[PDB]
Amino acid sequence: VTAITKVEREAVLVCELPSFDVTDVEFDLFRARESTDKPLDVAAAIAYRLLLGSGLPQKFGCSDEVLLNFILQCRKKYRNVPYHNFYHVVDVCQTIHTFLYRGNVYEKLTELECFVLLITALVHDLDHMGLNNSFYLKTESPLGILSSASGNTSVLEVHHCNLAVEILSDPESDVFDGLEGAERTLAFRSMIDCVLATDMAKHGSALEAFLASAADQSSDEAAFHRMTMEIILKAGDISNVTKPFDISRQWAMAVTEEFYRQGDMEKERGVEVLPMFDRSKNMELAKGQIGFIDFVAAPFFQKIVDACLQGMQWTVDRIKSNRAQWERVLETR
Ligand SMILES: COc1ccc(C2=NN(C(C)C)C(=O)[C@@H]3CC=CC[C@H]23)cc1-c1ccc(C(=O)NCC(N)=O)cc1
Ligand SMILES: [Mg+2]
Ligand SMILES: [Zn+2]
Repeated sequence: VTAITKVEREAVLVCELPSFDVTDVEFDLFRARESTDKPLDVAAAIAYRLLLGSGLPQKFGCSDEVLLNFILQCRKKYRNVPYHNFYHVVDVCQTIHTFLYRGNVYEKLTELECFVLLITALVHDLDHMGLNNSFYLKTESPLGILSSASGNTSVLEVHHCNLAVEILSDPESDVFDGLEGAERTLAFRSMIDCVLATDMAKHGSALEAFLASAADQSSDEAAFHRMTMEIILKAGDISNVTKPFDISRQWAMAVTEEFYRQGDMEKERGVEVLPMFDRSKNMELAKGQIGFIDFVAAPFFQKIVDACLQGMQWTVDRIKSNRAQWERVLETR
């Protein structure tokens, strides 16, 4: 794990993001990427500013330099894939910032927890190859075999956690080095728990757990906190449909392409290709986005908002508005 150079730090620090408010729910990462010929540095700068602007690293003894090293170490481990790249995790970081601070979810968590969530966003898809857990298992790839053998089906999530722990073990990039005892432990545990909860195989049960805790005035507090963290990283991870329509559409395109490439590699390898992943089948984003909205994102956001996260109402409003817009694309086709 090579250390970060002063030269690499400078390339981030020079980016100024004129005309961008990284704290805004309408912030546009795609327009930020286009704004320079160095989209990676700009994305790094966005994460840096989000973290410093929270006031949180300072409070837990994370210097400016260690924070930036950490960001750049994370960045080196994302690949050039259409969706699960560095821009996605910067997007999730930014989105989480909005849920905490514009949606007032910060009130439900300690400052450490807020800090951990922003950091965890940047590690939560480390080294993704554009292939989902299912691909590794169906193809009996080495990682799939290892996951089956060890009893943990969350092939990618365990891999992400491993690389996170790797980055944090170097003090130069240990954003948690200012912590000790129970706090350091809670930081690592909560980071790891959150990443493991982003496996969509566990979606229904994570949601049901959170909701049951939020309705229970005698829920154990520590447990409620943990679940709140998990639900917020999950929320960022499926937040593409809570964004302004053109931003939501660009995300859907990126993910769709990545799914299609997975289906291409499955074909070639003679394994089962699901309809969603199959180029030869679809010809329509609209129906896909509406289906994802109806079956996954709208019930999720409505339920967490109603249970507990009142300040995030806008998410439910934008889903509804985006869905109506996709219905217009159908109605006029
Ligand atoms: C912006 O849209 C999405 C946003 C997120 C996802 C995800 N969906 N899933 C599903 C298994 C639930 C993942 O696990 C991904 C990894 C972890 C978190 C959520 C991600 C999928 C879509 C999505 C992709 C394709 C379709 C679809 O039906 N497209 C087919 C087509 N139109 O060609 C629908 C939703
Ligand atoms: Mg993931
Ligand atoms: Zn993700």
